[PDB]
Amino acid sequence: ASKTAQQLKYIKDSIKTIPDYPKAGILFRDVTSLLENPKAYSASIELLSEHYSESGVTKVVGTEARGFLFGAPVALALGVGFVPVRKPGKLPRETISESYELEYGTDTLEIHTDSIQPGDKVLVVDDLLATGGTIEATVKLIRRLGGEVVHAAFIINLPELGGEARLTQQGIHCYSLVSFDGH
Amino acid sequence: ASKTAQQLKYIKDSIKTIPDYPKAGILFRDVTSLLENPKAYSASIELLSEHYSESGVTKVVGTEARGFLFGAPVALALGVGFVPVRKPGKLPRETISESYELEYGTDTLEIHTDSIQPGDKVLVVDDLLATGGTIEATVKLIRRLGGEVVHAAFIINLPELGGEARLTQQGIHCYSLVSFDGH
Ligand SMILES: Nc1ncnc2[nH]cnc12
Ligand SMILES: Nc1ncnc2[nH]cnc12
Ligand SMILES: [Cl-]
Ligand SMILES: [Cl-]
Ligand code: NA
Ligand code: NA
Repeated sequence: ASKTAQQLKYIKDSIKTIPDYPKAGILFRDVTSLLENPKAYSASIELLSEHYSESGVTKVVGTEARGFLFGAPVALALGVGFVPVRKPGKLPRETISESYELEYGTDTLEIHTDSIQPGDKVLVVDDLLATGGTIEATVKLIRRLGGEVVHAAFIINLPELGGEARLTQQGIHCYSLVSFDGH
Repeated sequence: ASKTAQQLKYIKDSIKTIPDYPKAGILFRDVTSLLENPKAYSASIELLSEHYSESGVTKVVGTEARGFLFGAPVALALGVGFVPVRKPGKLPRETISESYELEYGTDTLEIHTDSIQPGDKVLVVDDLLATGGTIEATVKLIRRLGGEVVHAAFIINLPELGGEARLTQQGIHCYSLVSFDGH
């Protein structure tokens, strides 16, 4: 139908699936094929930017590193500043930190304290919503700095992994371009 | 005067300097302040993409992570695929690897074998040119797969660290928007 419905279809199709990776039974959805498809990649940025055009967002936050690939072009499209959330020890200015759980341990994300401030309306962008661990931690970073965050946006959602449910149940309206079944 | 010369000034002024980081005597050029200035960030992409508009580039490569922030918007501008180079174990499809020296040991970078083919013309994009080590590695990955690479682009050049000369001997023409003295 619309330019949006054709684009959403082309996007989903451009994302290749890798069977039995990283373990038997998992159908991996590989966003790197979308990155090397210029029509799919430009489309994705376009749709994300358009969806938030009237939202009054003042900053975009993306986590290292695939969050950078989608968050930063949306920031550039919206004409707002981009704020990276990073693995620990990479950011040079004063930071705060939050932990999150991995399958096999815990790790931390940091943000520059000078980069968010009261007033800010912040969109979080990432590639893929799975368990939502890193977004939960990002949300905390932002709120400690007085930022408002009620939107997170993704290229791919895996609803069966529960990220959406748990972010929703925490004030965050998730928007995702495409969604897949499975873990 | 030209749109170009005024933007360069602006971009150079948007980049914060942090004294004695990461240790005494170093003046750190923090590109994160440029990411959060939408005029500067947008101008930086515009200048990089305009410079290669007639280069016939078919692929843009950027190394994780700060790399992504400049290569991927350049890829999007040029309408060509973005190919990431990553630390080991992140990329899901078949890869090759190149090891390079750090101050306190060695690390490696990987690329998807499927993402570069003989006859591709590859532009490498990074934030800051210091010693040139990761770029030389990145170049070797691209050339092992048949790719042509004769251009590398940067926001910041630190000429005192020898990166540009090193790359010039590897047959790479370096373009950098701004330059800073110091190590
Ligand atoms: N199926 C899947 N594809 C890509 N990333 C994932 N992370 C968790 N499950 C995944
Ligand atoms: N002065 C400096 N600023 C930023 N990155 C660097 N890498 C090496 N020297 C640097
Ligand atoms: Cl990542
Ligand atoms: Cl980095
Ligand atoms: Na602040
Ligand atoms: Na190949």
